[PDB]
Amino acid sequence: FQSMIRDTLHDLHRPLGDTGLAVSPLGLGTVKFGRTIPDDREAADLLALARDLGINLIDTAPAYGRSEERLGPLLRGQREHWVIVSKVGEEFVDGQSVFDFSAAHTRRSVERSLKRLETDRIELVLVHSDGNDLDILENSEVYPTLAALKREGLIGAYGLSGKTVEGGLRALREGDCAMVTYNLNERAERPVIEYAAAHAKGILVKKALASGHQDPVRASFELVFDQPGVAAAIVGTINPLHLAHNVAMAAQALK
Amino acid sequence: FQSMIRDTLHDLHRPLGDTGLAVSPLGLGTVKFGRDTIPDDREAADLLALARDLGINLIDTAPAYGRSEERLGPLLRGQREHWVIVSKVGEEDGQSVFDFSAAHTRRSVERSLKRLETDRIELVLVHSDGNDLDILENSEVYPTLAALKREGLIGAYGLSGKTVEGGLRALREGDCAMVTYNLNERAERPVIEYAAAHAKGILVKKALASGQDPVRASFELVFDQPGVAAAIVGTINPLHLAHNVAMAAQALK
Repeated sequence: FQSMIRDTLHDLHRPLGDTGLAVSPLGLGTVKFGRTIPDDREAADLLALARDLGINLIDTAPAYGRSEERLGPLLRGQREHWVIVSKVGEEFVDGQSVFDFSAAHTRRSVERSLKRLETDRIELVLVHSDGNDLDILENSEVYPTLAALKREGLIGAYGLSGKTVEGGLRALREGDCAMVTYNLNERAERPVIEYAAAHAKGILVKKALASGHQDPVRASFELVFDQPGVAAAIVGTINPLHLAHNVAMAAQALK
Repeated sequence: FQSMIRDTLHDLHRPLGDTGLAVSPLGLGTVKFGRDTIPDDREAADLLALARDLGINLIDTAPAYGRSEERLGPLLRGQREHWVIVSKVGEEDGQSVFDFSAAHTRRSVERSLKRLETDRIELVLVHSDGNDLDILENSEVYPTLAALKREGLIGAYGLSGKTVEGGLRALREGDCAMVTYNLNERAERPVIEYAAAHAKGILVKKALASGQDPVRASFELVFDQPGVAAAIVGTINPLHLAHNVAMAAQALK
């Protein structure tokens, strides 16, 4: 019948730095769950297929519309399978993104994220930067507040979803992990990956698949997984066929 | 969740010139079924079953593709009526051998019908060594195929050529030309243009061979020519087949 899903990631799980979390080399991104948007049916099916494809990493944020809110119900009965990544600091209110890196808001957001996800703890929470990484990590209350929340047991680990190489490097000094951009067009954040590789620190790659130039997805994954520092790449696709394909190419790139 | 076969070709069938045959814009190629790694009888039946549910009804084979022909007979039992079958005459231990005699033409087609367990083949193309024009002019093959068409053993005939001059001749008396057309090789464009002007069949071979998806770019080029009825794809990986079909649907919007 239909075993088009021959190639999976079950035997390619890798540790995410020194956090003690093991993750599939691909993670499911759920921006498009909240932003055309999947039907609750389509979303449950995408999770179900991701699971059977060997994925156990899922990425979300307060800023991704209702992604968080929707995931709680959708993950009922299976939460234990998933390493959840979420974020603090970006909010998307009327028209536009809004940023707040106060301790009050950090604590309020993570409480709300736990509530929305119907769970007592989130594996990884990343600072959701406006671009000004270094200033946020130095002169705001967010990073020490995340540190407290880690001690309190509400989060498993913390880090930065940055845009700058200097920010990514600071995040790794005290924090556990950096989510960095790395693709065929944009390789400026390579040093952050190299540093992480040297000091047992977590790297998640975002935007692995964008381009301007023999499958493009395979070429992208070859570039990304040539860096030893990378634990997983987050992919944004909601098309189940493209997801199965993405997974196939990732398995081929890792041989 | 197994409706990842969301994009199909069911509503994109097109006529193959004036033959009265309607064909999916992609045809399945079965060289790897008999190998000029080879699919298990299981893997082969699954590829056909998936092709069908993807909206494909066109299949391409040849005596020269090892045992492709011989295997297809059994594999198509119970579904032959679904398929428009294309086969070939003229090409045959280590190497090629070519014979365009009437005796061999007639002997090959009889054997193809026997192997495929069927009383007729929709399209039989001359399998050229490259010397298209000389074969079409100074050999017995094309008039023999014409006779076999009258006799009802084949539905249509044509050339799987390599030269623009040969493709043009094939279309003067015959029904259809299978031509190479891809991002690197566009010399046979005139044959496609001529066919477009005179209600004649064009099948494209080697659509996917190259040097923002590459498959989509290839299909965009190919289906921008109004003359083209179908492109034959060589893949045996079911996921690549589903993907190929998706890209073809997108290229045809």
